Amino acid sequence: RGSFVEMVDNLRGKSGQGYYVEMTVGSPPQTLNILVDTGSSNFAVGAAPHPFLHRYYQRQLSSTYRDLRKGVYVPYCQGKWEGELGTDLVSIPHGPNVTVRANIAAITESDKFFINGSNWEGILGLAYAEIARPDDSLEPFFDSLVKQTHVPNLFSLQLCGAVGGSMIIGGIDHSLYTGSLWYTPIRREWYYEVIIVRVEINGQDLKMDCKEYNYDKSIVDSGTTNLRLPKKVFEAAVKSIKAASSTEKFPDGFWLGEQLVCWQAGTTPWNIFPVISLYLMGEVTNQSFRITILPQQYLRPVDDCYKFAISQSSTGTVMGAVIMEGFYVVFDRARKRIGFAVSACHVHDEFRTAAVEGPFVTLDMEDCGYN
Ligand SMILES: O=C(NCCCS)[C@@H]1CN(Cc2ccc(F)cc2)CCN1
Repeated sequence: RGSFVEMVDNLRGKSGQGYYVEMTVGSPPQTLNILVDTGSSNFAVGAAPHPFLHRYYQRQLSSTYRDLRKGVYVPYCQGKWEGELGTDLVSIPHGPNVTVRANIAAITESDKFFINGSNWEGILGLAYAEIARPDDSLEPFFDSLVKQTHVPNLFSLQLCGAVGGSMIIGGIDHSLYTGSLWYTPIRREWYYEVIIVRVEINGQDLKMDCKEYNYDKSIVDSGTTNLRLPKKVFEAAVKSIKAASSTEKFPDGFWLGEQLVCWQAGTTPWNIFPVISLYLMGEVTNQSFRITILPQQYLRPVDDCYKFAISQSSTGTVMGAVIMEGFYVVFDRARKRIGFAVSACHVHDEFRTAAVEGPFVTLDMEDCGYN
């Protein structure tokens, strides 16, 4: 019921390279840094000596390894990872005090997957069984843990920008947030699908159809760095963000994310940039709430230099790290909902803060969902 002091501050990482938790697999225990991904469902770790890996999973040294003798080929964004399915004992050192037998994909070959210089050697798919590869019978890591232990079906994430954060498996830690929690319901249990009902740029309605905001789907994805928006939605968003930041003019390639914009030390004009507010469907009927991010969230540090961290998506809305770095996100799996509250560690200036406010009266919210 709080406070979960052991789990606090268990996530590490670098800007735009994902957040990883320390895990052990097999016996004797092999320590491996594993990226936290709520956009996938597969637990997959490096098993072959790839150039970018400092270390990997050695199946011959585990006396609790079991081969399933089944191959799997999984595509990611620009590349793909190909591996062999099996099972072993898994634990999280800075997590709950338990050990579980779980399905592990031993990554034997990968094309454009492992990031150079990054400290993680694997991926922890925390989404539901439906999108798990090869199919919906390969039980995802989190589902095993709940079934094999007394750990409640719930986990929360707090990603702090500049990089580190907290993954709390089993409960809600109060030291990690301020104000109140507002819950948007999960529509379907595959990705963590949510419904956006309205979008504002400095309190300026985009006047778009709410179904366009969720075109294909709207998901909360810890794996994804940037904030991703459908082609039509991305167009209007950049237009308004360009409109609000009129005072200074930026090269035309900056808005696509290809270019780098810089200012003198400290003198970063945060006030020139607008705030983005995403209204999400409430639990009550005809009720919603808005979540608000600052430029400190969508301008990613790389003189101080930043890259416009909002990109276009042909796969739907992806509320990635950019959105998540401003809040304390509770994935309340057992109650089919996702909670939002202002992050205690989120980056801000003296004059503006990230916000979560409600309730707001909104009609015809079901129509925002896509089929
Ligand atoms: O998701 C991203 N952006 C969308 C790219 C267009 S498909 C990546 C995330 N990446 C870390 C990572 C890498 C592998 C992974 F399985 C999960 C997360 C850092 C760079 N951006």
